[PDB]
Amino acid sequence: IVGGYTCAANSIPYQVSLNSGSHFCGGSLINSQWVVSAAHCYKSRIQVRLGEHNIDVLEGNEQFINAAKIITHPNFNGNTLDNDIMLIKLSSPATLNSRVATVSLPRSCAAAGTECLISGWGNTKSSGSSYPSLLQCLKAPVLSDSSCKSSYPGQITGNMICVGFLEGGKDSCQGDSGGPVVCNGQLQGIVSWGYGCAQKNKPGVYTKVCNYVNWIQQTIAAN
Ligand SMILES: *[B]1(O[C]C2=[C][C]=C(C([N])=[N+])[C]=[C]2)O[C][C]O1
Ligand SMILES: [Ca+2]
Repeated sequence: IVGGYTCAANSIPYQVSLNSGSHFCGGSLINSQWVVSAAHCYKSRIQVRLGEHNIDVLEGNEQFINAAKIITHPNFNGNTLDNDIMLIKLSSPATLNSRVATVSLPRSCAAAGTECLISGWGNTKSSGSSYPSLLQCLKAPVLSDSSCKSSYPGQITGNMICVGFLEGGKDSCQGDSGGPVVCNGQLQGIVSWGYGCAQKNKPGVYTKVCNYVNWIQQTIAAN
């Protein structure tokens, strides 16, 4: 997260880290057994780390639960990042408390201008790299599908939303991929792609979660 602030510890209780020896993507807890993330974050072994703030220090809220099942969207395109969504079933249910909670799935798509909260342990610099220990947060509005298309001509499917600041300086970045964008208490985005990070006219592009409610609830019911 570039141009953010450090979240209050555990104020984002649905944020997970996906760990493959180290943090490589984010994800969101949507059921005691299920995390949603981006299909481009797929690996055959993932340990899910819940209740993190400092991913470099054990603070005693952490639950480390390996993935039992990892299901990419059947139509995920590795090239255009269309349908950039996957589900991860945990090998045991996460205990839900104040520090580990679910986030609702959307009941409608969000309007342009809706304030959202974006989080992760991705890079914090627009120039070079600094990967933080502490979970970063960013308040950011949903952008118009028109404004998102003008930023990226012919690259935005209907399964994509822009969220951010056309001016630059405030965006997610590499290592936030797969993590949440939550607006009015609903998971509306998954950190997907962008041309660099926090550049002028290149806002973050996010998978549009309100297109996928049927697919998610089906995969859960079947597995
Ligand atoms: B991600 O990184 C991809 C990424 C995430 C966010 C932006 C952005 N908002 N400008 C750009 C690229 O995927 C694999 C590792 O983290
Ligand atoms: Ca920790």
